[PDB]
Amino acid sequence: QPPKGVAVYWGQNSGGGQVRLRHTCDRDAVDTVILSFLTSFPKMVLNFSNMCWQTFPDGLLHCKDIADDIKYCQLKGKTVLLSLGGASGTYGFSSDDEARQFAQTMYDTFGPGHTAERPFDDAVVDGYDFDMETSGVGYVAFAQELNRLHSHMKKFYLTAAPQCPYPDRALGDVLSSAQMSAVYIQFYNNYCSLSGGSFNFATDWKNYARTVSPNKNVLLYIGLPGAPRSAGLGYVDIEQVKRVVGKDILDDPNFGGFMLWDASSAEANKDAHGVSYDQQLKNYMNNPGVD
Repeated sequence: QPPKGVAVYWGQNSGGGQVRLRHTCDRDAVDTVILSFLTSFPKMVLNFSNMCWQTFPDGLLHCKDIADDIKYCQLKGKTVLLSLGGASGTYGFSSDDEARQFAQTMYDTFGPGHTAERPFDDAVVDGYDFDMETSGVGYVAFAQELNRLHSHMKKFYLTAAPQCPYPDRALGDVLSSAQMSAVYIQFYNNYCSLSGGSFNFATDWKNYARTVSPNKNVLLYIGLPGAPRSAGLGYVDIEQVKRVVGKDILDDPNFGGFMLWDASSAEANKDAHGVSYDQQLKNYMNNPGVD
């Protein structure tokens, strides 16, 4: 469902010099931007790091500049998702019922519905990304209800960002039980990075897409660190990416492209030609070369 190419997270400022969302959507290297994050739910807390400090009277972030940049990104043909969780998230449901209600909350707060306090006002995100790194109750009920509620929009995407070890303990049930538009696999901070010697995109995850995923058209993205500073381990130079991501992968029907943690990080990390890491990857996908 989503555009193949390069997907970047934005909001948490891995680089250090993160600027407005609009700047990222001006880059031809980028096709999908993922707002990081709704760090808590169903008691909602937003956190965009250095980019939104105003609130509504109840403490919820009110992000006028991001709202404008969402509309602007969409106008530039980019897909904009909102991501839930993150490693520093505090989140969980007490039941499937609580999970189903909160889907409605999401429809009304961030989606096409209405409510008094919308952090992005009239801007409407194209979809949600599950980035819970811990196991919890009601994830499958949550995913399904979001799909049902949002199934009348023109473009709606439900994605998740499991880590590379298969099965993913946090999100495996969602991944096996719900219709996923795309999966941004984190090949970092674990043994199955691109550098470790145990890269598992073409084994476990390809198997996932072919025999497990409810949605047979699911796009799998290779999630990479944007810079050495964006993970404990897993960062690879483009030469290393090329060695391990060959024609077999690049030409797979279920290969979506590359995810990056994150935009600020990928942009600042430049090669000797002054080309940024997101662009290197894009250039690679467009003109793989031969080997």
